[PDB]
Amino acid sequence: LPACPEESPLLVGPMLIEFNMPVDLELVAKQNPNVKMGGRYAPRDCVSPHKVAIIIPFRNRQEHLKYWLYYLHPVLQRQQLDYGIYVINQAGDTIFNRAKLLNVGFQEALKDYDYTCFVFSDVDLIPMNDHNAYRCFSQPRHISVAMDKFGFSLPYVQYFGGVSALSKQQFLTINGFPNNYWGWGGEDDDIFNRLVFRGMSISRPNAVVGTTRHIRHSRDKKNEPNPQRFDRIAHTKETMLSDGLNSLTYQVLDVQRYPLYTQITVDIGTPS
Ligand SMILES: CC(=O)N[C@H]1[C@H](O[C@@H]2[C@@H](O[C@@H]3[C@H](O)[C@H](O)O[C@H](CO)[C@H]3O)O[C@H](CO)[C@@H](O)[C@@H]2O)O[C@H](CO)[C@@H](O)[C@@H]1O
Ligand SMILES: NCCCCCCOP(=O)(O)OP(=O)(O)OC[C@H]1O[C@@H](n2ccc(=O)[nH]c2=O)[C@H](O)[C@@H]1O
Ligand SMILES: [Mn+2]
Repeated sequence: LPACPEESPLLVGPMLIEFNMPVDLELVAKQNPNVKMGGRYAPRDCVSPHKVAIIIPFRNRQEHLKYWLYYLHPVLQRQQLDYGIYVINQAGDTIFNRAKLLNVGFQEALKDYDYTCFVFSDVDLIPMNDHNAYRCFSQPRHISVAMDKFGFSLPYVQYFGGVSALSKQQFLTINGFPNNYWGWGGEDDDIFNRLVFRGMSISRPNAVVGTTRHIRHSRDKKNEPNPQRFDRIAHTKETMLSDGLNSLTYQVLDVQRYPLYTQITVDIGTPS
C-alpha cells in the first residue's frame, strides 16, 4: 500500500456540533463499520504515518464519552489515522488524578501497538473543524485552542490544557506528565513548563480551525481545586527530573475491549 497523502483529501472543514440528543453506541458502531474491536482503525487504502493512541482521563463520564465517540470517530477516520481509543478509568472514589491517568494511558497503549503519537484529550471536548489534526508534529501540539467556554480564544498564551498531542519522543523527553497533581488544576501548566524546559515550543492550528466545543457540565465530586498547584508549577524544572514516567506505578484492575474503545480500569492510588 502506498503512503496516505500528507494531508487528508477527505476533510470537510467546519462541522455542526450538538449535545442535545441521546446517543446509542450500538448505532454509532453501526455507522462506523470500519472501526474494529477496542476502537481501532487504520485506512485500508493507504499507510498512515500517524500511529496515534488517543488517551482520555476518565471517571463517571459515560454520557460525555458517548458524545465524544459519536463525533470523534468519523473525524479520526477522515484524517486517515492509524489510531486507537483508550479510556483510562480511575478505580475507586478517592481524589481524581488526571495527569497520572494520562501516564498510565501512554504506558498501557504502548503494550498494544507501536504507537508513536499520543493525543491526550478531556472527555468533554469536541473539535468543530476536522482540519484540526489529531496527530503529532515536530513540536508538542496544542489542539483545543479556541474553546467556546473561553470565548473561542486561548485563556492565556501559555495555556496547554484540554486536548494536546505529543509524539512518543516528546513525551519521553519530558519524563511524561507529573504524577502528583491530585484534584483539579495546574497539571497542564506543569506540562507546558516541562516542554519549555526541554527546549520545545507549542505548535497550534489557527483559531478558526481550532474551534472546540466544551460540553457544559457541573463540578464532579472528588476533584476539588488543588491548593498546592500554584506552588507545584513553580518547581517543575526540578520536580520533572524525578516525578513522572520514571516514578510511576499503578495496578490495572481490568481491560475492557468495547467496539468503539478500550477501557483500562486502573488503581492509581492516593497521595503519598
Ligand atoms: C495553576 C492553575 O490553576 N492553572 C489552571 C488555569 O488557571 C490560571 C491560574 O493563573 C494564576 C494567576 O495568573 C496568578 O496571578 O499567578 C499564578 C502563578 O502561578 C497563575 O497560575 O489561576 C487563575 C485564578 O484561579 C485562573 O483564572 C487562570 O486561568 O486555568 C486553566 C483553564 O481553566 C486550567 O486548565 C489550568 O490548570
Ligand atoms: N460550571 C461549573 C464549572 C465546572 C468546573 C469543573 C472544572 O471543569 P473543567 O476544567 O472542564 O475540568 P473537568 O471536565 O472537570 O476535568 C477534565 C477532564 O477530567 C476527566 N474527569 C474529571 C473529573 C471526573 O470526575 N471524571 C473525569 O473523567 C474528564 O476527561 C474531564 O473532561
Ligand atoms: Mn470539562
